[PDB]
Amino acid sequence: MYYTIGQVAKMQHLTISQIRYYDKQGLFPFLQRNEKGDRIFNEEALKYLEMILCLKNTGMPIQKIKQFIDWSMEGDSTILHRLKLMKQQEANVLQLIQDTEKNLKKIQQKIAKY
Amino acid sequence: MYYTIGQVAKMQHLTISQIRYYDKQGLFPFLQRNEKGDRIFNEEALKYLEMILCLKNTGMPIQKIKQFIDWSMEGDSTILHRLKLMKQQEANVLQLIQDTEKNLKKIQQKIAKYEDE
Repeated sequence: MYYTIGQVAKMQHLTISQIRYYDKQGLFPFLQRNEKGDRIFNEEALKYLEMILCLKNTGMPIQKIKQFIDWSMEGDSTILHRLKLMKQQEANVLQLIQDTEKNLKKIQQKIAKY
Repeated sequence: MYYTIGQVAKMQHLTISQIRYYDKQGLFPFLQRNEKGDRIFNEEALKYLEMILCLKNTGMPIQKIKQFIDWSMEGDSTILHRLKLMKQQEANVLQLIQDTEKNLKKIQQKIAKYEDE
């Protein structure tokens, strides 16, 4: 099965415009074309999509995500580079959670004050 | 005592230009004047800055943050408005944490995977 940008957009609660914009940014070099020439996502493509959105939604710069995608398609020769990257993002995301909790507390205290 | 835009930037680990952006966006209507005529931060101005940053760091749109500031300036006649805004943000931040935990799970699974070898 090869899913279309429209189906992917539906799956992700995103618009066709957003997905096309990411495509435009060079984030989907792994897309292929079906018999109709439509740019489609195979199972693997969707998994890459999940991570792309994950990294994007956790503050990783586009250029860095593209770098991650490039390494993934290069093969296990970059497995160490990628592991490093993910470990770094885990560390970054744990900090995000920590900082967001700190902000939640300020918000809640303000609510108490009111 | 007051503090300069520059000192506040250092304390808030902000760049001089970042704070000026918030200024242009009209988020510091509460800034005072020193004997010279410069605009500075007193203790209350800083408390407002911390919230501005808190709301901005949690994704609140700039226009709503300004709306929060303007309401705070109007006095306790907007207490219900402000209370409401915070309650919605709290709800938004709770969702944000859950969404982030979900993302953390995806990154961790990828880590487990990479440790194939």
